[PDB]
Amino acid sequence: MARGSVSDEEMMELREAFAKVDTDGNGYISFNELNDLFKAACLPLPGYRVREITENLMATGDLDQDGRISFDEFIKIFHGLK
Repeated sequence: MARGSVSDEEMMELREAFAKVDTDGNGYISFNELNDLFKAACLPLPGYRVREITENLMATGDLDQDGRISFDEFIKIFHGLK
């Protein structure tokens, strides 16, 4: 797979933390892991912002693939840009 959004700096940091919480061995983390990863990665967005974006993401049909959250989703969520 090849895709990204966050700048090099973040991409490196965000990825670092994500992996630490991506022990699912599938490549994607879980809801709980996501939120924890956001705060663990020393991100700007608060705690509710993340939990909200997620619960609101699949709220329609974003995580309908299974319910998990791959690094890709996290990034697109951290930047919140098409």
